Amino acid sequence: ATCDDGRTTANAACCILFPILDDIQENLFDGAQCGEEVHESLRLTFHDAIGFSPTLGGGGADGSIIAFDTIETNFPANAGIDEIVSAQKPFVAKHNISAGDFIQFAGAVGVSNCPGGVRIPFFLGRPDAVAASPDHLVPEPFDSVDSILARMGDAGFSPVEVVWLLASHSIAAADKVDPSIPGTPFDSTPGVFDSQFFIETQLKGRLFPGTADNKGEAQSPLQGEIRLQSDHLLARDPQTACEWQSFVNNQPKIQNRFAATMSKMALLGQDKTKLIDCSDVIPTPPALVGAAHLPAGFSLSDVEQACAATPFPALTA
Ligand code: HEM
Ligand SMILES: [Ca+2]
Ligand SMILES: [Ca+2]
Repeated sequence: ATCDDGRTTANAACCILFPILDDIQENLFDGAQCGEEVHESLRLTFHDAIGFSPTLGGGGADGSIIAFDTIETNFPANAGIDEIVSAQKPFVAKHNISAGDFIQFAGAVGVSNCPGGVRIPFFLGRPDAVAASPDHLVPEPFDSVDSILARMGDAGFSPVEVVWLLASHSIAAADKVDPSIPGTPFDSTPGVFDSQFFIETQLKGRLFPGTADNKGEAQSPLQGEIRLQSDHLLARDPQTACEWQSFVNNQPKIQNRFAATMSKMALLGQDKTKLIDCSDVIPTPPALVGAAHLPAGFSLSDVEQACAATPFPALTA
């Protein structure tokens, strides 16, 4: 189909997305940058979608975190999410897509601005949310591996798929974990969707980048980096460690797994056969240019190798 401005998409119902695309690139993502707003919108896709529990309810990826923000932003795990909820809500009011569609569309458009990134499959037509998420469904950085895996498992994600989704932390920072140092990233390249997160989490903890007593925070291997206790443990746990290491210097696998598992997450609570495929509306991400590396001056002796099956790859630094 050819839309009114002459841009093309496989399914005509998708044409309504193009003015929305233009609006968010300019006015949500500050001229299509891979910065804070993109990172925040990617975090939002998960805090919306993970509100899904067979036994308790919640409609998963349904826009409930905006529609019922009064409720959901009261949950402690949603700390700091109010900012991006407030930024996104006028876009939803202005345009004519559901909040659930908008959150996933904005997260996919956002990721597409990041070098190394992917086009996450995107489906149009989610109905408005009809219920708030139950409380206590969002993993916390101070939860054990067992508890995180059980929560993620309850929502339909195997332990490997939890590792796959956590590629998100390659383009990510913390403001609330240590409020003395807001915007400290999880990896050395928060504007690049790459394997640095999986490399650098495997390093020995050395210091705290701000204060030393924060709940959910592990020692970081670098002054300019923050480490979550959850990432620290998952990189090291027998359940997830070999999969975590499998991503190191393996950008093709990161791309494939992250796109597929993000699509599954975007569709929690939904039925893709009732929706319209609009994946071709997502912009083409830039590619990587620079090779995966240990931080300069670090070596293999700094890595806490946790995969018995396979030695940590030999990377230069
Ligand atoms: C599975 C267990 C997870 C835990 C314990 C966890 C924990 C966290 C924490 C503590 C922060 C920092 C919040 C702050 O202090 O500002 C964060 C940020 C972030 N999270 Fe995760 N997360 C998990 C999974 C995910 C998943 C599955 C996604 C996929 C979309 C994701 C995407 C992000 C992104 C992109 C940020 C950066 C936000 C920003 O820079 O504005 N996380 N997460
Ligand atoms: Ca939801
Ligand atoms: Ca990165």
